[PDB]
Amino acid sequence: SVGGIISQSFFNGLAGGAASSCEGKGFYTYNAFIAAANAYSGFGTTGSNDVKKRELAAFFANVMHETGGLCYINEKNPPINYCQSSSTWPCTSGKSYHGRGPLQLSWNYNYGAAGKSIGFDGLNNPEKVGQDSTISFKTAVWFWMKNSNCHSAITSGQGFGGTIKAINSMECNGGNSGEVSSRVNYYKKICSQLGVDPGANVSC
Repeated sequence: SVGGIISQSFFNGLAGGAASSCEGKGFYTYNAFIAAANAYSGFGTTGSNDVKKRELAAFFANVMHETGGLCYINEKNPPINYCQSSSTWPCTSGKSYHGRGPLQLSWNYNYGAAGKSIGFDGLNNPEKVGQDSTISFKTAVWFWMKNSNCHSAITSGQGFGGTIKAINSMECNGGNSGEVSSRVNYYKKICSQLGVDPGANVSC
């Protein structure tokens, strides 16, 4: 179903712009993406064709923004271990919960919850998000579908700006307009490659 909207060729267009020295290059793959998309029911399969295309475009625009164009697997020079002390999701001594994958999964609590949905030990093997492609993509689709308002925003008329607000609402209202534009620029370009109008509420 999603492979019907996003082809191999469309995906290589997005991936191919990355410099060959990017760690993401050959790690973020169409196979991994399709596997992840199919594992979360409703993802890019909800609504009319324009709605499906806009949800996929919104997903990819966000990802392209956070990986520098499918260039980065790992957060650069993370300043901290992203350990917030917890009884439900205890940090593992020595481990870092810095951003990994297409949507930069961050913090012990998110890795714990992600690993439980997906099938890996998020707390003890957070690095699996940087080493296994299908796992990496599943974290992003999981976050999109189950751990944020991204899916609900884009399927209830809040548009692309509503996905931005679901991910990092501090950017919106002139919080950081450079970051907004960066994400929005990617969205407009993916929309026009898909032949779909970007719709309303594009920005925030």
